[PDB]
Amino acid sequence: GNPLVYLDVDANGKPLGRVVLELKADVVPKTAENFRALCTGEKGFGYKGSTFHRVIPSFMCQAGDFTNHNGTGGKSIYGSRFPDENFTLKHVGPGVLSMANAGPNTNGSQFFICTIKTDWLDGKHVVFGHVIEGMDVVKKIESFGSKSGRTSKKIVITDCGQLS
Ligand SMILES: O=C(CN1C(=O)[C@@H]2[C@H]3CC[C@H](C3)[C@@H]2C1=O)NCc1ccc2c(c1)[C@H]1C[C@@H](N2)[C@H](O)CO1
Repeated sequence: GNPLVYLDVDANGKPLGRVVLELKADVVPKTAENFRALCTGEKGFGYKGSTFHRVIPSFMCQAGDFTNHNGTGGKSIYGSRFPDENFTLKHVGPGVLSMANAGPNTNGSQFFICTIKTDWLDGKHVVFGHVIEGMDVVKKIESFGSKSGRTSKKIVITDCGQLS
């Protein structure tokens, strides 16, 4: 089966709730495994204690830069970057979970959750899962962003892990 993982997210130290994500290991096993392991922290690094550093309302919420905390960093469980696995899954609507990148074959740990259909990203960003529950929490995160992407409170992944 596919992994279920979770992110517990706070704003300025106040809890927003839990986002539960299905990782599509049946379609993108390498990409799913990277995210899963970064949620559990089992490689010695991962998302716990890192931030949503760019949040654009009516677009997406971006996170995963646990090295630089500014959109320049992050790393994968495999190394500093890994190839685009495939583009089979598309950016079909709110709740799509997809890899940030710096061009072709530059996946690390940064990711985004869509708050709209972002189909102009199809074929360019690897989609590897979706929100199962806690879309309301994603909307709370979205409310602390701005058109520039700069957040108005510090949005932190206080805890994360695997449910199954
Ligand atoms: O944030 C972006 C660009 N970017 C956007 O501007 C749009 C926004 C709307 C949907 C998403 C977010 C989309 C997006 O990806 N690039 C930063 C980045 C991402 C991954 C990696 C790196 C840097 C580092 C480390 C590691 N991985 C590799 O070693 C490469 O260098």
